[PDB]
This record gives sequence, C-alpha cells and structure tokens, in this order.
Amino acid sequence: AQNPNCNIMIFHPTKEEFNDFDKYIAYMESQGAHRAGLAKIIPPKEWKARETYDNISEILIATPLQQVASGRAGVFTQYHKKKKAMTVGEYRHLANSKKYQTPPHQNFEDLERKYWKNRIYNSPIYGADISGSLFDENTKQWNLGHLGTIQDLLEKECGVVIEGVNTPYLYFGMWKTTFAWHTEDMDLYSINYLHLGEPKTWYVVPPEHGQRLERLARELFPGSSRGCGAFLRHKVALISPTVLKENGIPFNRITQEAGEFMVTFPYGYHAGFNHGFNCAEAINFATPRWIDYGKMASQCSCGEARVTFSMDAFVRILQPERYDLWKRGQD
Ligand SMILES: O=C(O)CNC(=O)C(=O)O
Ligand SMILES: [Mg+2]
Ligand code: NI
Ligand SMILES: [Zn+2]
Repeated sequence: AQNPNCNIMIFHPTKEEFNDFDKYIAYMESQGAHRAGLAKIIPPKEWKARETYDNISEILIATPLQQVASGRAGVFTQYHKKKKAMTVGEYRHLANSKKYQTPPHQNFEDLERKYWKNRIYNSPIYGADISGSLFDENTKQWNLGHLGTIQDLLEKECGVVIEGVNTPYLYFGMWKTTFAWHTEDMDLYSINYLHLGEPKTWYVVPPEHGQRLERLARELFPGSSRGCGAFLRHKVALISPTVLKENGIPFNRITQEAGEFMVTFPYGYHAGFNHGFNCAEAINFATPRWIDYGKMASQCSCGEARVTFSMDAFVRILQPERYDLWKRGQD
C-alpha cells in the first residue's frame, strides 16, 4: 500500500497534468495521498487564478463572525457572534489594526506556539461562507467555480437525478481566525485555494483513524457529546496538537501559502488557523470513491449543525433510513 505512514503529500503537477481535474485527483490517490486526509497541490508556474486582486475591496461580508472561545488553552469550544456588515476593505484594515494584527514572530513554529498559547484570550473576526468566486472566468484549469457538481457525480454513479447546486465560498481570515475539527458535510472532499495574503495552518487526522479523534472528543467535550452523537458536525471544538500527542492521536500538520491548493479527502478530520489577513476560496466535490463514505457519514439530528439545501437529497438518496430523523433536525 502507498503512503502507509499517512504523511501529507505535496504535488507539483505540470501544466499538462493540470488539465484534467478528476484524473489528477485519481492520480494523487494512486500514490496514497488520501491516507493522510489532506494533500497540497502546487500549481504549475504557468498558471494564474486571476490577473490581479486589485479590485476586491468592495466585496461585502454581510455577516462577519467574531469567534469567542471557552475552555482551556488546548481544549476549547468557540461560538460565533454576529457582527455588522463590512466590506473587504474595512475588514482588511481591521485585520491589520493593532488589536488584531499578527504579532512579531521568528517563524511558523513560533507563530504556532503563540496561537495555541494565546488563542483563547482573544476573539478574532472571520468573514466566512460568503457565496462567490475570485477565479477569472477565463481560468480554465482548477477553477473552483467550474468543477463537475456533486449532483452530476451522484447521477453518473447511481442513476438518479436530484435537485440542488454546489457553488464556491470565499473565506476572509485574520490572525487567530480558526476552523474547528470537522469532516465535510456527508464526508465529501473539499478543495481550498488560498488566493492572497498570509498563510493558513492545517491539522489533519488520517481517515483510517478518524474514530480515535471522535472518541477523544467525546472524552474532552462530555456535555456536547451527550447532546449530539455527531457534535463535531457543529464545528465548534478545538484540540491542540499537544493534547492530540498526549492522547496518542495520529495526525499531521502543514502550512498552506498563497497560490497553493489544499484537498481534504473523505472523512479526513481537519482544523486550523489563519496567520493574518487572507482570502481563501473553497468548495466541496465528489468522486466515485466518495459514494461509500457518503453512505456511512454520521449526521447531526440535534438541530445545531443546520446545513445547505443541497444536502437533503444526499441524505434522502444515500441514507434513506436516517432521512426522517435528520430532516426533523433541519425542521
Ligand atoms: O479555510 C477555512 O477556514 C476552512 N476550510 C476548510 O475546512 C476546507 O476547505 O475544507
Ligand atoms: Mg471589489
Ligand atoms: Ni473543511
Ligand atoms: Zn448535533
């Protein structure tokens, strides 16, 4: 078996290899990339997402979210407090203010230490889940707005026609903005492009050991776990690398920089944080190999997780037994 230690693999496709998205994802999996739960893809030097970012200030972040932490430094939950709308221009100025700017640091390792030591004592503001794309319509390769849809994949594999669409989202980050431990909805894949700005650090647990993470999480968040069998679906729990090592949870870390793609694989739990002002674009996708994961994916039916319109049909087709109970949590 390829990649038996489940290391995060980094790929450098040629412009010729960057032409066919599906084929390249299959190639990465033939090399064992999926075993890590996350891969990095460096685009060919010839490729560009768009010509410039000079005109992005006017995007509206309708609902900025302040991420407020409770708990201890290495084991905490965060909730999202809604703030008033601001433009990307205003957000970028806020990110760079003294209150919110990245602190002086020697290197990524020093910044990681400061994140985990001080994250809980501050509340950064995240512009998350904004529908839209920054890929130029004439960018033809790995354009996250022009991938084959999940609904077409499900139709090709299973012969059923369903409603729904699947479009990209933009994320505007600042120092300490955090993504909690999670898999994708229905354990889909994700692809994330860091368009501009400061890096994003990622932690990931190999899919083959996801249940060990979930067991630790049940122990670390005992109330949350009582309230919902799939409470990691709430996307609120953080667990530091130090705590993961103490508990023998296998994981890996890697830092994404601007111009780089990350791909998360089905049932790869991931979490991370942003180093400073940045903008990422992401979307979920499927391949034939996802279908079995989608069929076995855990679901939140407590009401907290509350997901897109498109997810209904995935549950309806792939998890018909779970559909009634799950939809009762959506209504
Ligand atoms: O960029 C972020 O904040 C979160 N991204 C992801 O969880 C992803 O692309 O799968
Ligand atoms: Mg603009
Ligand atoms: Ni994700
Ligand atoms: Zn729940």
